[PDB]
Amino acid sequence: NQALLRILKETEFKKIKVLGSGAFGTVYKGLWIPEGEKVKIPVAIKELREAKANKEILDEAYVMASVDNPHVCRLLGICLTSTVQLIMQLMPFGCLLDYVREHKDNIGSQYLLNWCVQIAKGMNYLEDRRLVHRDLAARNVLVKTPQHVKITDFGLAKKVPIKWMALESILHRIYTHQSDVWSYGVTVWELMTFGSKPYDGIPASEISSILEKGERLPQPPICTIDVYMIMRKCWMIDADSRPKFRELIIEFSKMARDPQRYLVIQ
Ligand SMILES: *CCC(=O)Nc1cc(-c2c[nH]c3ncnc(Nc4ccc(OCc5ccccn5)c(Cl)c4)c23)ccc1OCCN(C)C
Ligand SMILES: [Cl-]
Ligand SMILES: [Mg+2]
Repeated sequence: NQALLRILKETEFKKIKVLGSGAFGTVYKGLWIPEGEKVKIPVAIKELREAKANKEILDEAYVMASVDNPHVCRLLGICLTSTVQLIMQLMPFGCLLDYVREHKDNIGSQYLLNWCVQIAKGMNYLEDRRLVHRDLAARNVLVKTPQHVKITDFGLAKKVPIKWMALESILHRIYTHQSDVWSYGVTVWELMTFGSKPYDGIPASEISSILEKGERLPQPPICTIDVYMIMRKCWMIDADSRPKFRELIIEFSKMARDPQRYLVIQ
C-alpha cells in the first residue's frame, strides 16, 4: 500500500528544534509543511546516523507506515538523503519512562494499570501483524496524552538491552513474540517502580547468570501479589508458559476496573 507512506522532499519539513540524540541518531521537533496544502504540522523527525539499499529501507518503512492501532506509533513519512529521516506525529509528553519519573507523586493506580492495558494492546497488534519488537521498554513508549500512549522504535533493528531481553534471547539470540512478553514484564516493572532501573548496579555481563539462579526483579511495593505473579510469569524460562499478550490485555483490563484492589499507593 504505497499511499500509506509519504516520501518527503527536503523542502516539505524543517528541523525546528532538537529533542535528543543517542547512538542511533538524533530526534528533532519540527514542522511538516506539505506541498500545496497550506498547513504547518508539528512533527518529530528522527535522523538516523549516516550508515543498505533504498528499496530495502522503503520496504521496511512501508511496514512501519501500515500499522493501524491506537497504541502503536505509525511512520507518517520518510526522507532519503545521505541519512534516513523518519517523520511521525509529535508526542508532546515524551517517553513514558521520563514521564513517570517526572510525575511519580501524581500518578495513581488507574493511570498505571491503563498503561499496562494500552501497551499490551499495542503488542498484541504487533503480534497479529507477525511483528516482533525486540526492544520493548518504558523508554520506547511515547505519551501523546497522559492516558494515550503508543509503542515506538519497533522494527528499527531492520548495545543490546540485556536487562530487558528474555534468557533465550541473551543465550540463543532467539527473538519471538514470547520473548517480547518478557520485555513487557520488565516494562511493567519500570512503571510500577515509577521509573527505577532494572537490576540497578549489576553489569549486563552478569544478568544471564542471575536469571539462571532463579533471581528476578523484586516485587514493587505498590503491587499486590496478583499483579506481581503476572509479572513473574512473564519471566519464565519456558517461553511457551509465559502469558500471551491477548491474556495480558484481559487480566490488566479487569484489574483496571478496580485499580485500588490491585495497586496500593499512598
Ligand atoms: C525515554 C526517553 C526518550 O524516549 N527520549 C526521547 C523522546 C523523543 C520524543 C519525544 N517526543 C516524541 N514524540 C514523537 N517521537 C519521539 N521520538 C521518536 C522516536 C522514534 C521515532 O521513529 C521511530 C519510529 C517511528 C515510527 C514508528 C516506529 N518507530 C521518531 Cl521519528 C521519533 C519523541 C525523542 C528523542 C528522545 O530521546 C532521544 C535520545 N535519547 C537519549 C535516547
Ligand atoms: Cl530513542
Ligand atoms: Mg528509543
